[PDB]
Amino acid sequence: SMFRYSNWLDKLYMVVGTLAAIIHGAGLPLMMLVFGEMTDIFANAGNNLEEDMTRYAYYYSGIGAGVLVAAYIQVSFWCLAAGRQIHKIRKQFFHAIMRQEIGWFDVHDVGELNTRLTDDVSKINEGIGDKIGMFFQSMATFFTGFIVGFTRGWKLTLVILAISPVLGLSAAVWAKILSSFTDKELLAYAKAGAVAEEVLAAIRTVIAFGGQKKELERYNKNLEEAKRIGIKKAITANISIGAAFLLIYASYALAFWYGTTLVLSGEYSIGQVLTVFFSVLIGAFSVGQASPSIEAFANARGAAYEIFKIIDNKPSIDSYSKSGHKPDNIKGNLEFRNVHFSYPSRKEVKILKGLNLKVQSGQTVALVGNSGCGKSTTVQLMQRLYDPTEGMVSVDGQDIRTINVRFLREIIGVVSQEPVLFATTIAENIRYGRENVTMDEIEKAVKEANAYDFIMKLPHKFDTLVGERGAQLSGGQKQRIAIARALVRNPKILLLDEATSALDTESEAVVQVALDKARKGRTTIVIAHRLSTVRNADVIAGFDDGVIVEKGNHDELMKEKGIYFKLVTMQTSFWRIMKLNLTEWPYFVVGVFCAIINGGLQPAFAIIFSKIIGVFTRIDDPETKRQNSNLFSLLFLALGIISFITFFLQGFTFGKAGEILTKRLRYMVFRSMLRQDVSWFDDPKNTTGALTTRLANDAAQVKGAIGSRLAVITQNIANLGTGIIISFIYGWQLTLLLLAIVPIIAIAGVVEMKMLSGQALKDKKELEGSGKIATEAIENFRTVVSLTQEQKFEHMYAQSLQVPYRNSLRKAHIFGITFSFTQAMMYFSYAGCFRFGAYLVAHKLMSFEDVLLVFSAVVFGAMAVGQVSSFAPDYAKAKISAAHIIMIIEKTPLIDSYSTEGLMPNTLEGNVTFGEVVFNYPTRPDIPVLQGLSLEVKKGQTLALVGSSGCGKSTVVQLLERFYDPLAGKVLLDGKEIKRLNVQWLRAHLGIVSQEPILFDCSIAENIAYGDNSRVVSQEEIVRAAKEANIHAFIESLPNKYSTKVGDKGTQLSGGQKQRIAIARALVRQPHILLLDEATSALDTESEKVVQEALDKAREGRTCIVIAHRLSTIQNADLIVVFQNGRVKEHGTHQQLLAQKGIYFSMVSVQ
Ligand SMILES: COc1ccc(CCN(C)CCC[C@](C#N)(c2ccc(OC)c(OC)c2)C(C)C)cc1OC
Ligand SMILES: Nc1ncnc2c1ncn2[C@@H]1O[C@H](COP(=O)(O)OP(=O)(O)OP(=O)(O)O)[C@@H](O)[C@H]1O
Ligand SMILES: Nc1ncnc2c1ncn2[C@@H]1O[C@H](COP(=O)(O)OP(=O)(O)OP(=O)(O)O)[C@@H](O)[C@H]1O
Ligand SMILES: [Mg+2]
Ligand SMILES: [Mg+2]
Repeated sequence: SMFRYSNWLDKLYMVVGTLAAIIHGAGLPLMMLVFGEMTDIFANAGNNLEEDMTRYAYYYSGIGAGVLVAAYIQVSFWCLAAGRQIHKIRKQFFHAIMRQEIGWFDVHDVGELNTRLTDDVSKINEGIGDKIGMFFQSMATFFTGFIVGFTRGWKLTLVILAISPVLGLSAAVWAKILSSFTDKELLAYAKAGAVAEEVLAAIRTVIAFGGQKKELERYNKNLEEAKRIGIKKAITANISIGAAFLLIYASYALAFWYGTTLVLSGEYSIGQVLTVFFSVLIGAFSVGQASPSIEAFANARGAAYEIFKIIDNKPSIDSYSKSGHKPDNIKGNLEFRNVHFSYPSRKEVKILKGLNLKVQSGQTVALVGNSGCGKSTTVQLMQRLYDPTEGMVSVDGQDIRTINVRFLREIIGVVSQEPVLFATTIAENIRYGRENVTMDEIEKAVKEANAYDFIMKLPHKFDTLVGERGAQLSGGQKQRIAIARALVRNPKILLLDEATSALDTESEAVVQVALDKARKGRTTIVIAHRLSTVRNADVIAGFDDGVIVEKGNHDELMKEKGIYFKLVTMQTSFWRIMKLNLTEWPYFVVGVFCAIINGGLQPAFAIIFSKIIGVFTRIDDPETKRQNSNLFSLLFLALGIISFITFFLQGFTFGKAGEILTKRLRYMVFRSMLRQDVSWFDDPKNTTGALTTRLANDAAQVKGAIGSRLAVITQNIANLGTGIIISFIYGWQLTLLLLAIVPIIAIAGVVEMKMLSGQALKDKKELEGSGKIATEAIENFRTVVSLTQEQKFEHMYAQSLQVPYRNSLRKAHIFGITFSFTQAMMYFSYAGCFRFGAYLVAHKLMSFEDVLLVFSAVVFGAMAVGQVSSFAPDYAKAKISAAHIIMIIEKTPLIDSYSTEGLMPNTLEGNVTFGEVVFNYPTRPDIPVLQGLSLEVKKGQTLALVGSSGCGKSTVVQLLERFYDPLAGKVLLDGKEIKRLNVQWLRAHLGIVSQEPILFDCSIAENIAYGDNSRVVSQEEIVRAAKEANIHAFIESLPNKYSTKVGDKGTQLSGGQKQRIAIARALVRQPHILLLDEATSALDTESEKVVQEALDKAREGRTCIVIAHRLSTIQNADLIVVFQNGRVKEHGTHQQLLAQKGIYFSMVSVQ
């Protein structure tokens, strides 16, 4: 039940604030009783009073000042306590996440963890900021009203109490519905948001395969579900509002039943009865307004329990534990015996079944194994990402548990086969790798990393920008950057995986030699697949089924007739904003008629009540006037019923219009994004997170800017006009004070509601950066844990959140001050109006009834306008967001992907002709990669591409897929211009596989079927693809078969498995022309020959392009082309290339 246990001074401050709120709530019935007594005194006088009026005004002013001071103090204390608690909870959660083990992170989805940390924290802040204080004040006011009624009212008090519970329940329901709107909207739209985020994550592959139809259908279904949920919520809110409105009419009808009882009633005059009724109404309103705190108490308790459970997950392996010891004389020595471990996703499968391995300091040790032999698993185990199920792994003869992952990973840096990076500058990545580099270690790593051409020629050598996940950077460039970053860290246990054997082997000799420069000062384990690299390795160890079989020098392995020998032998405005008229044309007017009706509801009742007040005055008029009072009460009840009906109708119409507009806008935005140039997405402005936030936080802004804005404006204008007309007609002198106080009162009312939406929006805007940092740390938590950078990340997050904490505290203080000022202004205005009415009554300028009616009408109009403005959103920054949205819809891309204009060829001959083709990237158009190269390819021809890293082969392949356009030259397919052909049709027929393909985090079968878009992918196609790629056996070996779930970035499979899956999907796509980038890679080279050779069987009848460092794969190619700085030095048969002493000949000789 209790969740607060820190900052006992904070608890005392909260208690003081609650006491002040209760005092104000109790005083409110005191003000009601004072008003009733003043009314009774005026009625008695009408049947000297200046001194009494002045004394009452002074007492009211003092009471209002005290109430305002107490309310301000309570609000400020509650806001400060809520902010401090939120900050402390966020810090504790960050610390727990940093201390959280790798297993916990693997078990719980990182995206789900971030979503929880955001949503639960926001809900706790919303439900603990002002809800408790408001509930306490409402309860105190209700108790004071009940106490006052018990001693004053007798039968009237009993009737008021009996009628109270229905109105209290209605107000409670209305408050609960109004308070928790985000929980209903964002929760429903979370599915659509996640779908959009997933689509944006692999938009590149989606455009490559043209699978926009499925994404559009899913988005449409999610939008329809969200619209249905919103319509239901709006209907419920309208019903609650109608019930609340009818409650006032019912209460008025019940009160009017007195009649013959006269003002005397039991023992008091009409003033006492009116005061009792007002106190009962105030108590019922407070009870209704105290409900939301209790209603959200359950959600707050659930969020607090979840946060505590996450924080209270103290694991055995703690990064902040002081029980361990930090090793200093860490000599290079590793020993693993009977090492057995199983992944958590598939516990049944045991990749490692024990083995004996020993590595000495300053010794280059390489591991060679079959497909999925456990090389990546062994590297991960060495990095301490997981734990050993059985066996014993020690470093320097000491158990790993002695120094924990803390001292294990913090001293050894490793690079994965496909290292991840951040969309920032290269210098930023270097600094992230090591903060204390001082520009010396970075320079040394750059010199050793052999990365000069890319850094030098490209602009901003130390500030060169890289897209998401280093998309702009080349695969070889990315590998070189990762190697340099690892070297800069100055690690003692180097871990090399797929250094440069990705695209061309020519760079491999340049890279491996560099690795030989510094390979004796510390232990180094590398995963080599080339013959030269394997031979250069000091020691090579053979693994099979997770068991070490061979271990020794290259000569020993060759003479042992082991797996290495077999592998070697095998190798050999309104117009732009009011766009709802298409669907809202026959409904908006229906709402408008309601809005005007609402404008008439506020003043009309103000008059009717006034007509009652005068009827209740002058000794309740004569006996004949009783029928007039009854008629006035009946008219007021009818007007209230009509107003409730009109409000319900207007709310339903507004909700329907808003839902329709939001759905249409979302559909248009999705269509525009799908039919957009690929180059547009490759820019810092089109960030995945920023784009998702803009897309999600658009419906509410547009709705509030158009529909709610118009409704509020119309209602306020109508109310103000009606009030002014009534005051002028029935007011001569008192109208001046009402007009003077109108603007301040209206502003206070507009800023009189909860206004939590603005505070939440400001907090989200401030903490967007902190959330992005947290997401980056969680997604790449493995990299941070490897370098033991948890403390630095936590410090950075705290520093970034500190400013938002101060801004939120200042905003809360400002809001509390504004609320206190509004309350004090209302209290003083009441006394001023009473004094003005008394002064007017003293003279013959106007009667008491007219002045009272004018004052009541003015006050009611101002309060209604303020409440409508505060509750209903109005002009704000949302309009600006609309400018960012509409321009997106109206924007047209350079290439009309959606447009069907395109020549339809009779048949596909699989012929490509490029001549003098020159292309330049959009981000860096001053550094072109092509100088007018040419290439001819015929049907059923196998072409291989080689050359220096980043020579343009990948760029040429991308251009072939119509990803971009050439600055100059000519590109034709089967003697036909590519630009004059369908883009989607051409892409669907192109089997393009990138160096780092993206696999959706879903079932393997679903991912495979997604390759063949616009057609049904039966299980037979998947089986055939697996057989072609030899993946059926692997799928059967793994649990769930094709139903196995895929985690983030394919966490359930290795790089080789992902490459095989991508190849199988491309084959299933039935591509007339196929292209692969870094298809071979390490990927268990021995297994690759099994798959690659199979491709040769399927290569018949189609043109295939393969780029890889291995010479064996290129040998089978019909033609081989070498590109040097975008220029094809030579092209022809393998024998011709071998005869010529070119780049290819030199590479072959080196290998
Ligand atoms: C509708 O019938 C009426 C009932 C009471 C009163 C005035 C009674 N006086 C003691 C002043 C109290 C002001 C009052 C309270 N409590 C109040 C004012 C502003 C508020 O913030 C929006 C509020 O909410 C807590 C309550 C309510 C009557 C509106 C006027 C009325 O006519 C408008
Ligand atoms: N997190 C995981 N959950 C389940 N299975 C996994 C996970 N990581 C890897 N695997 C699978 O377990 C086996 C581990 O193979 P490992 O990656 O260690 O060897 P490898 O020869 O270096 O791999 P590759 O050439 O595919 O990169 C492979 O089948 C891999 O698909
Ligand atoms: N979107 C991009 N914006 C700017 N420069 C880019 C972009 N994509 C690639 N580059 C640059 O173009 C060159 C990439 O060359 P290319 O795409 O032809 O690859 P490659 O030589 O086949 O091999 P790899 O797979 O290693 O990139 C590198 O200079 C890279 O920095
Ligand atoms: Mg591997
Ligand atoms: Mg490439």
